[PDB]
Amino acid sequence: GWWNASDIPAFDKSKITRQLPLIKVEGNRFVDEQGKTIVFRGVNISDPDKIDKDKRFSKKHFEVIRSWGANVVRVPVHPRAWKERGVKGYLELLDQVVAWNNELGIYTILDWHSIGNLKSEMFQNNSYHTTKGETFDFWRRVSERYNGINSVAFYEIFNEPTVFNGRLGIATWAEWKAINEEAITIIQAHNPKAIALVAGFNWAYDLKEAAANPIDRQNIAYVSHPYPQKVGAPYQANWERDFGFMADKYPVFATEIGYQRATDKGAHIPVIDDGSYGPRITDYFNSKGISWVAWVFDPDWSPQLFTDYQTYTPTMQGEHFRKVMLQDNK
Repeated sequence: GWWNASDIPAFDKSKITRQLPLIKVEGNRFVDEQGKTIVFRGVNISDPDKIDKDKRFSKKHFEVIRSWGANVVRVPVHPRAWKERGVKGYLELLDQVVAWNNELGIYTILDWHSIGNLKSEMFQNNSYHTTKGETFDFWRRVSERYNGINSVAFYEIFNEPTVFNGRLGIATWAEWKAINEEAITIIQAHNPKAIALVAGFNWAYDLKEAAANPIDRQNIAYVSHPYPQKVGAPYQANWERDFGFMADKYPVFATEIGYQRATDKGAHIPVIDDGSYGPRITDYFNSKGISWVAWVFDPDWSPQLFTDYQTYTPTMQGEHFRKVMLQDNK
């Protein structure tokens, strides 16, 4: 696969005609280069490999995102699509997403979208399977190719670390910290402005162990994926204990949030909720200045933000997150 690729052309610079403001981390916030705080609220697209097989891979899908008010889009690269298109075929799609977002004024998070315990090579299922060699190779190639484009601002090293109570083996936070430090050294040696987003365990929900022993690099932020059934009621005090307290010292990006009713298409734990989670969590994130990205701007993967590609009509969570982005993004 990745170890057999070559003759990969460089990013075509004529696809881009403007530079967005450079974002950096200062203490617990993201800031632009006048020092103004920016909070990002946007959406995950489905994998570009899926949008292309649906024949919807065109700038007009991303213009609909811009009309919902998003100021960031997260792109979940699944290791299985990266192997099946191959490095050169997948970078053809990824370079077009980066150029479309850039021309629309929207920042990109590149997400290596695997779930499980990368150190022992045990994953939630065979679709997320990858290795440390392939993961570091992916980060080396994208940090080198998008270096210099300020709109590719965030590199989310590995979507959802989890050992599932031991079913996926053993990984301490100390060992996971050393792997993310090495991934961050690779990215910052190619792209000195990159901000890396690092996650903890329990499917990227917990930041308590990270706070006790933080990553030893600069320009980084921490992730949480506080879906509605990760914890029960008093929700805000449980969220604050598990990850929101970290937002007093480092920026926290909740790179997946989302919810739908028990009877909705593909509904599964932990995304099931009656509807009060949406206002409760975006108010909680406004109280703490936490950035977030809703999952997922697709009509098939669950929970859906819209019902079909003919109309892009928002679902129940889609209507709430779109209203909050149009109102609160600055």
